[PDB]
Amino acid sequence: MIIEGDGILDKRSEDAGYDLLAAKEIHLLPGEVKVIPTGVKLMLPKGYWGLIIGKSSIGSKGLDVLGGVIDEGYRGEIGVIMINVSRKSITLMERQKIAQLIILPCKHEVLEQGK
Amino acid sequence: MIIEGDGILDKRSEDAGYDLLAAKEIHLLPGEVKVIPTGVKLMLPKGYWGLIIGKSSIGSKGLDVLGGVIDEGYRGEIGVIMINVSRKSITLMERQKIAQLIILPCKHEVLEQGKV
Amino acid sequence: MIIEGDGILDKRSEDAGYDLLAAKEIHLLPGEVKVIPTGVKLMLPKGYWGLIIGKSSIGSKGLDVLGGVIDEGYRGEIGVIMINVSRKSITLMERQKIAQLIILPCKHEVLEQGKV
Ligand SMILES: O=c1ccn([C@H]2CC(O)[C@@H](COP(=O)(O)OP(=O)(O)OP(=O)(O)O)O2)c(=O)[nH]1
Ligand SMILES: O=c1ccn([C@H]2CC(O)[C@@H](COP(=O)(O)OP(=O)(O)OP(=O)(O)O)O2)c(=O)[nH]1
Repeated sequence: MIIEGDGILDKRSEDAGYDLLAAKEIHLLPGEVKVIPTGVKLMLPKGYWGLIIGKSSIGSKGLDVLGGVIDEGYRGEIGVIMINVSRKSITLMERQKIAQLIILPCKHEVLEQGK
Repeated sequence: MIIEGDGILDKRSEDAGYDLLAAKEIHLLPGEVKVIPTGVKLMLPKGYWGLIIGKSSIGSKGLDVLGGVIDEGYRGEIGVIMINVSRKSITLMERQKIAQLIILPCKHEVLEQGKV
Repeated sequence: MIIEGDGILDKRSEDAGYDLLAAKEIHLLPGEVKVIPTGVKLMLPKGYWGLIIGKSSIGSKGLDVLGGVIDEGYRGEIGVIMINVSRKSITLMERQKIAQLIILPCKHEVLEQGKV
């Protein structure tokens, strides 16, 4: 798969997703929502989409990653929407692992107004 | 796919899911959970289920979608289980986009007890 | 597929996923995140992975069910991670339905630096 940036890591065959990395250091206040930049651009194979889903490691810190859909056509850089549901401030360091990207098949069917 | 209603917009070949519009106005308080009607019913093809995932514009506001699994065997009105995990109350408007539905493939297996 | 435990129930061919039950009774103090044990091990068919999607009703009950990805190679016990987002202690009881597990396809490729 074609990519652009160093904010994503290869994965073993047994692994379902690629690790996404924070492009820069981030500080999330309590309850704050932030779109964290990864510095990566993707060229997803034709017929697939990328699912952004959290990693148990940062989830265990009171950080909820809000499910992200990466479209096949999307050509900008990937961003991870994250919320600090905890009651204190949290810091994500540069290049720290923050989420995963999973490539799933996509089915395109036109819509019909039947019954 | 056969659909009924107008709370779901068609999509492009480069798109992953079909947007889902709020059938009515919704006001969620901080930490409140409400199911949001879409007024859309549909027939999922054979061998596929429908996954409801939020759109980045609502996600970026602290709204998250809970249990968005639409079963192959389900013909009722689709409803979006939205929770406001932000620190303040937000209002979603009528016909405002609220989530996406991505048709994914079903994988049926029989569960067999055994050593793993 | 091969399972080892009691925390999982078979499904209808029209059902997208298998229900997960709470292994033991769990106390979640306010603002506490806890890996809810299920007591089941899996042997996911080759090429697939397991998607854990929280059960709507327990997200209303003041709990948030985090990142649920079971890798093809994972041979341990399945746990469901959750955070207590309310002002009171919430006790999850044994054999309580806490989530769903859906087997989905997985694409594997080498990452190549190019231009998009
Ligand atoms: O977690 C996410 C979600 C989205 N994106 C990007 C990539 C992608 O496919 C594109 C479009 O997201 P989308 O169209 O859902 O969100 P929107 O802001 O609600 O869009 P609009 O009304 O134009 O559909 O946004 C991310 O990087 N991360
Ligand atoms: O809801 C979940 C999420 C993960 N797991 C397990 C099973 C599985 O495939 C393995 C790995 O989780 P993961 O690798 O995401 O978390 P991490 O702690 O951040 O790991 P690392 O960077 O080493 O991968 O963790 C569960 O049982 N339930």
